[PDB]
Amino acid sequence: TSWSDRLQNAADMPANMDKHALKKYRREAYHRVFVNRSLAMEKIKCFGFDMDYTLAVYKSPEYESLGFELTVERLVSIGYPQELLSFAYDSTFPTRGLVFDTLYGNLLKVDAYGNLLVCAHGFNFIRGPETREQYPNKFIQRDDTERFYILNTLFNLPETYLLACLVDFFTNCPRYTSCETGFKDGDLFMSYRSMFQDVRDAVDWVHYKGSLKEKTVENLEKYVVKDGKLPLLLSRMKEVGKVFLATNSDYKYTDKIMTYLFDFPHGPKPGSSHRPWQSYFDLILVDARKPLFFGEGTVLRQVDTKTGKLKIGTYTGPLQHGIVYSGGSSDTICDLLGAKGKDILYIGDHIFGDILKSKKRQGWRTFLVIPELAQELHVWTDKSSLFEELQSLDIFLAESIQRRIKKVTHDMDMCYGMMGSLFRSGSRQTLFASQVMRYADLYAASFINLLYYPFSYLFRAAHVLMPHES
Amino acid sequence: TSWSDRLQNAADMPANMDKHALKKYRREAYHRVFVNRSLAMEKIKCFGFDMDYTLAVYKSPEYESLGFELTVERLVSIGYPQELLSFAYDSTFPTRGLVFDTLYGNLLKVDAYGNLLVCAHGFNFIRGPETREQYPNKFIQRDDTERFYILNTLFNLPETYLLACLVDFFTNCPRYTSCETGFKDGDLFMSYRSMFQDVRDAVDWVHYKGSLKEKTVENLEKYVVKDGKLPLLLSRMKEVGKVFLATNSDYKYTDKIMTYLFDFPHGPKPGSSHRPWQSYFDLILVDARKPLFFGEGTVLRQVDTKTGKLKIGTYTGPLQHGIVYSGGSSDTICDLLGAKGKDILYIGDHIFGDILKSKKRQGWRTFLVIPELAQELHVWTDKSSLFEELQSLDIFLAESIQRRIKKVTHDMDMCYGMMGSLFRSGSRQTLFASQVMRYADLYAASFINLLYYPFSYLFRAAHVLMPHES
Amino acid sequence: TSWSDRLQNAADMPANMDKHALKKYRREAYHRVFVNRSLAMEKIKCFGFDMDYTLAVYKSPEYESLGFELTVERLVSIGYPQELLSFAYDSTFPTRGLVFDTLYGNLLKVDAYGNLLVCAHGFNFIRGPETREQYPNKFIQRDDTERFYILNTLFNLPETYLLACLVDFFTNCPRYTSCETGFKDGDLFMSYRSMFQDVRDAVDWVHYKGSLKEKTVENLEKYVVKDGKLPLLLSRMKEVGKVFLATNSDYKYTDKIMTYLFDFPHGPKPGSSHRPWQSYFDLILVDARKPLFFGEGTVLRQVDTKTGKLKIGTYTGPLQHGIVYSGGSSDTICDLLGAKGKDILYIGDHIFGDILKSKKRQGWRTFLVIPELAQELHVWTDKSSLFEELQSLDIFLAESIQRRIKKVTHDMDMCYGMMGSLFRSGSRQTLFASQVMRYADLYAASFINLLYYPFSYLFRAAHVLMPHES
Amino acid sequence: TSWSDRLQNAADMPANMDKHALKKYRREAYHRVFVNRSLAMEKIKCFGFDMDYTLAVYKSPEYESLGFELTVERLVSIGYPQELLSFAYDSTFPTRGLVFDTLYGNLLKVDAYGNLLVCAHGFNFIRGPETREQYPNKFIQRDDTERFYILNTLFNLPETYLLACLVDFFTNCPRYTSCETGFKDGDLFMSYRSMFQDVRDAVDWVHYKGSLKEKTVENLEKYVVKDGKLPLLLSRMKEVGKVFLATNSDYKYTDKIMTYLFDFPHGPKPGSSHRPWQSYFDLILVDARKPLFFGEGTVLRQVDTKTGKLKIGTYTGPLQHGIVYSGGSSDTICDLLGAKGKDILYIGDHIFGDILKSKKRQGWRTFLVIPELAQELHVWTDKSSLFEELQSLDIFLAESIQRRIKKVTHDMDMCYGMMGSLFRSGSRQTLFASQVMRYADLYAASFINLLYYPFSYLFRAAHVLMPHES
Ligand SMILES: [Br-]
Ligand SMILES: [Br-]
Ligand SMILES: [Br-]
Ligand SMILES: [Br-]
Ligand SMILES: [Mg+2]
Ligand SMILES: [Mg+2]
Ligand SMILES: [Mg+2]
Ligand SMILES: [Mg+2]
Repeated sequence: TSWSDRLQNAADMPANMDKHALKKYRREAYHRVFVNRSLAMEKIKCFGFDMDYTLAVYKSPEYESLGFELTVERLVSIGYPQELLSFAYDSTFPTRGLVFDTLYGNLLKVDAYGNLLVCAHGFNFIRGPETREQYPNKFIQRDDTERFYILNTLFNLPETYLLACLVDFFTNCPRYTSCETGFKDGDLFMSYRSMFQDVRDAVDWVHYKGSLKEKTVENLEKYVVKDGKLPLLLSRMKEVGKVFLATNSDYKYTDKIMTYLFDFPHGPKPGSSHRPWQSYFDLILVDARKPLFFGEGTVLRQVDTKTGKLKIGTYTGPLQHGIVYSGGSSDTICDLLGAKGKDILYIGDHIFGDILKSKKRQGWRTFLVIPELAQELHVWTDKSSLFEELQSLDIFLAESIQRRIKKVTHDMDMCYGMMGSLFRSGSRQTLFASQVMRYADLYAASFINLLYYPFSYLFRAAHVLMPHES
Repeated sequence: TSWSDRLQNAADMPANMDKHALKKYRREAYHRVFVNRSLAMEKIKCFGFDMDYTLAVYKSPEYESLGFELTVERLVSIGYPQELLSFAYDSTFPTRGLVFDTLYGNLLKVDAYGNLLVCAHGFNFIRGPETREQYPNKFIQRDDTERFYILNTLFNLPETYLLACLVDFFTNCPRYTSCETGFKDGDLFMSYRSMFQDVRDAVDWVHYKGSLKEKTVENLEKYVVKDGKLPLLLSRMKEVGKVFLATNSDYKYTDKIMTYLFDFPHGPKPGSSHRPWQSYFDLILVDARKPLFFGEGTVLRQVDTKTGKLKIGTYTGPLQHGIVYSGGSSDTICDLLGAKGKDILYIGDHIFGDILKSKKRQGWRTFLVIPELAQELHVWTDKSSLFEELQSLDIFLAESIQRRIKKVTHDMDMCYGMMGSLFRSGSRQTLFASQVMRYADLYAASFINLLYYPFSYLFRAAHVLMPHES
Repeated sequence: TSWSDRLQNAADMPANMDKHALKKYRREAYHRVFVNRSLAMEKIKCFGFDMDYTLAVYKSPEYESLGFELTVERLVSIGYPQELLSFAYDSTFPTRGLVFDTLYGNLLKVDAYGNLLVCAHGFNFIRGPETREQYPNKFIQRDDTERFYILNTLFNLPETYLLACLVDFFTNCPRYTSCETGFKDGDLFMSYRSMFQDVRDAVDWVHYKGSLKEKTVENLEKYVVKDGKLPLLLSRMKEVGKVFLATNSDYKYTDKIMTYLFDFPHGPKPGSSHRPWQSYFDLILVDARKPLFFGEGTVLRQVDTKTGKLKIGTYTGPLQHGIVYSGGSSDTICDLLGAKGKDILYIGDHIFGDILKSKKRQGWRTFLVIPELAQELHVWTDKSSLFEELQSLDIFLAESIQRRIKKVTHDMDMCYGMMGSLFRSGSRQTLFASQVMRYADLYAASFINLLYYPFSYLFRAAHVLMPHES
Repeated sequence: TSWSDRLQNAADMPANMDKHALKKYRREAYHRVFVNRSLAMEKIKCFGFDMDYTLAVYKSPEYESLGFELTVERLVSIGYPQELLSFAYDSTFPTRGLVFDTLYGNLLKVDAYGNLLVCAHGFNFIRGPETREQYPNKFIQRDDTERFYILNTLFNLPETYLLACLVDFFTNCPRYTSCETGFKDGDLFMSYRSMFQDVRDAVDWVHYKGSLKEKTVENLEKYVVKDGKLPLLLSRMKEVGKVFLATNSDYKYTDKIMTYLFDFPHGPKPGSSHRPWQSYFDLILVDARKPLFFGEGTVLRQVDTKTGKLKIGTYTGPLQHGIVYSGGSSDTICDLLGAKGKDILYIGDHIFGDILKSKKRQGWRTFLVIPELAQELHVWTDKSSLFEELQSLDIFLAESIQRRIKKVTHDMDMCYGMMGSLFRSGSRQTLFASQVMRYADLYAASFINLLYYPFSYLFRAAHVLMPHES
């Protein structure tokens, strides 16, 4: 049962809009909105959205598998060995937010301080002592972006698995000699860095020039979560504020996906007339090029929504009904909607490019969608015995045979997958967890969870006190 | 009673080295080490130090006043008006960590997200609504380093006050016309940005070319905290590990200051032979040029400790007894001392250049000295009624006349000074507080507080859980 | 009669290899090699070539017209108006080396000091006084690369004409309002800068993603000069030294073009066995990415010449017979061929990326192919009366009615085309001329002209003396 | 007899202002203005000047010797060996425009293409074959500014000699071991690069913080050429146009030097009232920071000419009589004087920062002062036999024992000094010569030579024709 199975199960249920029914539904962890910083919903005058993995949640593991297959096929097409075609995507291996070390060809799970929590070379999980040879301080400088690449998006899941597949394949293929920084095939040397660049380039190619979009749109039921509560929630937002879309995707793809998301024989509620998806938005902006969007952006263009092409020229005019924009900047949105930053709740899945930058550069309020949480929360409550045993052990230790701590940490972690929880390894929080806490005001498995709280709701987090204040 | 009066009072007391006496002394907030992340002291094999405001704690407000006077005198010498000479340093105005906005000439106290907590134009404290004209979202982009300068060092205290003095002076002097971005004097226009640059340049000049060092060394009792427990603590560190100095200051100044710090008619304990300060260190490095030090650094040089000048050439040799180094990098230290990052406790006062960079770039353990805490802690326990009333009010509010919250916030804040606590304004934490929590493993008013804990001590912080884990 | 008609006429003639016949043939301007700096041919141990417009000389105006048509079609496909399809390439308009001013939308012909010689806005040639409003000093800063783009390649000929067509079209189309920096179409504004970027992007697209290569290879007789003397000359070079190819083009295109260039029912001379084109080269390098090639370059790769794809890995091995390389650097060539810079004669058409950089960065000897010279030389000798009259007028003037100088300058210039000679306007030399003189040791309409000189030939230029030395 | 002895001899003669006397005087090479590009003097509406080595020509070798002595003294003061004090400036060694190779510690004289003409390691002149080990292609990449420093100013003369003295000293001092890239003194290694940086820093220090200016102003007769014809020429310029000063020097130094230059018991001509130097200028600008001046510059400031300090603020007002400016940009000058670039003749000695940038960035007309020409011209006419013999030999060779060419080249070169003529080595022109030809419209040993031509004079250079045009 994948996280998207959980989401689709919840999506299939019609909304019970009775106040006590809603209040009772959000008592369950699965349907809750979680709060890092207090947020008075009455102060929000604008709700903004990304599309991919926010409005359009791609089903798992089918979508990652398609991405994986197409990326493999591209690498074979440019000259990688035929044996790559025997790889098959395995959803139990990758966890999001891992760091690929291009020097030594390892996937690393790290905390917020760059300390190593997990290290795998191909499919070999390297134990603590063996890690010291390459990482003498069990530490990486994570801002050394020439060396380290952080795989923090859901689109990076297939390449995370593919990197480990390739390191495994080359290591075990007798044609190649394994060296510290790559593989020797006689007079050819393939560094892990060059191999990584080929994989990154191929994923980009699949998305931007290959058939991923085409294959997705040909079978939207297979690939995209559909929820009749989506139009309902967006209609309620528009009754109390303005609603906008700001997506990096192009208009033609956006229109296909959004049309499917709204394709029900009714509008917001059963029995109401169906309305086109564009009617749910005060402002629609495509080709946003986030994160640059939150600084200088690019010139504001107007989409000819008949031809799907850009009108020639920079658009200098006002916000009008039926206009679709392309490019621009976060300031365009603010100015056109008459909004200040703190009036905006921006809802997206990109912990860096969406949520971090909108918060740091503009002071927008943020809602982070974390699709994996829909399954991680099930594991967390099912296996709470293991975590509680770890707490008790960490407590008893502070005052001999702490191999027990390592073993319980392992058993706990394996419940989430080979690379453990997105949010921790045992008692140590990941970089990803720390970034969520720091930059997401609110977070949840889905933004649809906002449906279960009234719009006057005050989301509350406890005040933080320093050690000397306590 | 200044924070340095508190420190010197504590410094005057001889150490009672009985185990129960030590254990009882660190029960008091004033003598405690505070813990952001757990730290097993038995794992530390090297203790590293900065000099200024760490080993050599400059007395307040005398030292800031000297800096202020010399900076004023430099500005008058280059052509600023004679009226500047009537300014007098006021220690009740500046709090460390304020942001000077060079566009509008305001000092701002901000939280970690750039939200405005306090705004003053000269000596006029601007209320919330009047702030909206210049800061529509009550927010600044703090990484816009062309516009904003963050005054986060103790050496920045005099310029913090001086900026406000100058904005006040020019505003009220009939020769100048106040404009949005500076002052017009007929055919001359002085922007706040140019005025800020002159002040920054003059502070630099005072430190590097003027008489600040000379005036300091002429009266070390007036300007520098002296504590017989300093040699005792450093001797105990050297019994269990290596000790090093890495200072941006030059050897001639370092030698004067350190000689004074160790000038007692005894060594570590009363009755022991006096030993030269250099004997307390396994490695002494001057001219460190931190923060660059924690990346590429500069070439390693050797000090001729007789002439005080650098020997010609890059030093290629080993760590030898009696050698003093200049420049180099953090890697030099690690290699020469045979240390990995996590083996090192680095003790300093610069929350950015010392503590942030050693943690982020190298994974060193960190101890932040915060001299103001020695007085802030007294205010915090004396006026705990006001804070507790604020908690109660914030609680009751969450479920009308919240002018009461603003008033109590003001009365609380004014107990610390005109710009409030270093760590908060009312219930909102400052940027500085957030940076301490994030990058200082341990912190205290003085590193001497380590004397009251055994070297096997396990400093403990509670584990952090995300909202969905709780 | 185009310059490529002249070249093909000369190409059709078999070589008369009698020494007196050769000596007599190079007496004619058309078949001469011109000399800017003395060059002893006996010191050359390696001959290096670019492909495009050097070995493969594209016929004119057919090739420029194809490029033009495809670029227009791309712009219409992305949303430019249908009226663009009525444009037709005119070879009488563009001269190579013009500067597009993106601020004001003018094509400019300039001297080496940035002084204006010709200015056209669309098809309107702007006279001297009217030029002063936009160019107060009749001067541009040609290194302001954000504003000015220098159209110095033969591939830039179609876009040179297309820019002028578009400025004309928009100016005269009643839908748009002409402004100083572009065109207003209601709420859309198209700056000349944005229009220029669309044209540049479309030319790139045609070459790299569109059908230009495909259409070229489908009709090589229409598009490419073929000369049986090419194999003869290259065979003679290989008897006295090494021969290499270093092309930015990919192997698949290179192989098609080169196969056609060598497709005769004989080898070097009539009656000899045909040999594959690759046999004429000691080293073949594709994907060179000049000008970067002359600095750090990219990693050296090996082409699988069966699949046409790159082998995986960096190539670490020696120069072997039958190997084809991709990427690398100029140092790769030198090292693999055992050559020093001055041992190499590098033959190409790119006055910047080939010839300038090989000379300045590596001290290679240079031969610049200037295909237009094959026709310019005919105009120069036919209309020498006009130039001689200009000399006489310039002489008489130096010691009233100099409108005569302007008129004769115009009549002379118009003999070459609307934008005059590549090398001058009247008595003023162009930037392009100055760059040829400075960086081309030797130059000619075709490198085939080397066939008419023996390999011991000493090419001689007169020594340069400063004014004070004369 | 130094070049400044020649200049002062010419300076001592009063001006004979009879038209036939002037016309006859400029017939002599010494008093001529040389012409690279034609310049109609009637089109010049503004004459602009640098001060140092233009208006204020420092006597040789006294001034270079003072610079040398002070630079040596600074290096000894920071820890260089005492033996440096035994060095004594030798004017027969340095020629301007040499390249210091920081990798190998050689001074190189190069042509415009980076080809080696002379190589010296310390005082050892390295012959052609021995040069090949370090320079395999007898070539350097002169834009590799990390490695090569071009000593092209008259202020660089003392450091040119000092670099060679230091390489000689360290090579021959038994304490140091000579290595390929510097000197080893046990555990210290001094690279040529670090040694070069210390010398460069010390020259800067002497000029900006040391006693060079003070020692100069204490004995202006010893150090500065004084010519009663200077006020006469400047007065004549002001009758036909505007006159400005734009100097990097500060006002206090400028005022001392300029006061001395105008200190005669008369004004422009004998018998006229003396006038202050400032009266000769329409605009006076100090602290110019050229070459940045010719781009963005710095903010325009006003000098308080009583206090010598800057008024506070950016100066926003008009050009007024008696105002002195500081900083600004070349555009300030143009706007304030109502000049276009080609209306300005800018007169200076810096072939890069003055003359190159004013020409390339602004299209100003240029007059380069080359003080050494006053003596080089004497050598050129005295030893014309040697050059003529070289021409004849180069001619006879083109159609065996060319050791004769090398010997005559040597004897010729040695007439100018150990590093030969500024402008050539034998028949090969230097980089400096090529830069003069390219960027100086006019040049001379002194700008005073303009006095001998009427202001309607048309300076004529012959038109340049390409090889194919001839
Ligand atoms: Br699509
Ligand atoms: Br001192
Ligand atoms: Br092709
Ligand atoms: Br002075
Ligand atoms: Mg990378
Ligand atoms: Mg600033
Ligand atoms: Mg451009
Ligand atoms: Mg250098």
